[PDB]
Amino acid sequence: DLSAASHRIPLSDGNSIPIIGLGTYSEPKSTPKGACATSVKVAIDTGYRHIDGAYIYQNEHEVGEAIREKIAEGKVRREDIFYCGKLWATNHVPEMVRPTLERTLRVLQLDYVDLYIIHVPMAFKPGDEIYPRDENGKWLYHKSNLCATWEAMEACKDAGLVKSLGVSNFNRRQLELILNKPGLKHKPVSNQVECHPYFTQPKLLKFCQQHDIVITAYSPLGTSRNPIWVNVSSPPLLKDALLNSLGKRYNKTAAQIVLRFNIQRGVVVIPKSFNLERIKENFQIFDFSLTEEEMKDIEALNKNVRFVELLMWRDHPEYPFHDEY
Ligand SMILES: NC(=O)c1ccc[n+]([C@@H]2O[C@H](COP(=O)([O-])OP(=O)(O)OC[C@H]3O[C@@H](n4cnc5c(N)ncnc54)[C@H](OP(=O)(O)O)[C@@H]3O)[C@@H](O)[C@H]2O)c1
Ligand SMILES: C[C@]12CC[C@H](O)C[C@@H]1CC[C@@H]1[C@@H]2CC[C@]2(C)[C@@H](O)CC[C@@H]12
Ligand SMILES: [Cl-]
Repeated sequence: DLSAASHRIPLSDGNSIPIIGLGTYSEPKSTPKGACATSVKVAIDTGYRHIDGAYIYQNEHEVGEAIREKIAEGKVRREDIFYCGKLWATNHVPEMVRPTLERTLRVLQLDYVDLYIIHVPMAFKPGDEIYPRDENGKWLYHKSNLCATWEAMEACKDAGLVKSLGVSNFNRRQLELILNKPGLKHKPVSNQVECHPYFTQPKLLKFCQQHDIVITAYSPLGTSRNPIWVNVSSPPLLKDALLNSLGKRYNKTAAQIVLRFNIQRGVVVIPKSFNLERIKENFQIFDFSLTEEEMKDIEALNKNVRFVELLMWRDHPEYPFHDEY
């Protein structure tokens, strides 16, 4: 049911999401200006119709540049492209939600985004700093009020500024807070969380499926393994014996096997590459399918261990990763 030309899956609000997208986080210091724009253009040329971004990635203007250029030349219509943006922790104050989205729209120079999600359930102190800490290094936590933040998100959809609403890094409890909200108008259609063969999110996926919430797998290739923020204790995902062995069987790379695995089970994948060859490689996942025994074997690689633990925030009242799921 999935092809290179047609691979959108339904969202609960009547919209749909391309099952693969291009991730666009890249370390600002070691990334050349323009690398993002070029990559988004190459991805669109390749067949990608979903781009995942965020204002705090510092390159949203490049994403917009690329999308607008492809629209202007007639490669795609605006309706053909799915862009997901994110509301950061320092912008959870309800009154800040719409102005924050409007900033992203102005940066993209677009009229709406397709998906706008709460980036993390944790709120930080509002201000000109993305990661607010005092001189002692104490993370300055703001008293999160997720339902009130969600209400402001809902107003953005009502205004037509965003087609679909979702969340990211939310656990079952936090999803329930929203789903059980008094006078809920728009349920979350998507939860973006780390997902791949070493962390297949069995319980969270089951829960989301029961509530018609689609999981988007961030870091679907196991991350860039930057130790400065990534847990590099586990061996590199793409070096796995089974994944590489299966790769040989299908003449595909471990990366391609890993992406096929998640999309085959209805999980959206947003691998990031700013490399011409790898952008194309990651998209070539519609010309084969894994056997049910292969899916089981891959799903059995499940470590129930995370590459992205964000331990520095483990004591925040809204830290998502203390609960089971
Ligand atoms: N919501 C959240 O909290 C959250 C958290 C993390 C990420 N995200 C989103 O998810 C996107 C992807 O996650 P991610 O960037 O952290 O990690 P990832 O997509 O799992 O892996 C990215 C790394 O893999 C490399 N790579 C890409 N394709 C490859 C291939 N075929 N073979 C070998 N290496 C390959 C990339 O380098 P090259 O670019 O040089 O190819 C990069 O170093 C992010 O960009 C961001 O959009 C969201
Ligand atoms: C922005 C990222 C990555 C993309 C993802 O969408 C969200 C995370 C949150 C934690 C960031 C990390 C990037 C690297 C940071 C800034 C480290 O220097 C300290 C905390 C990390
Ligand atoms: Cl933001």
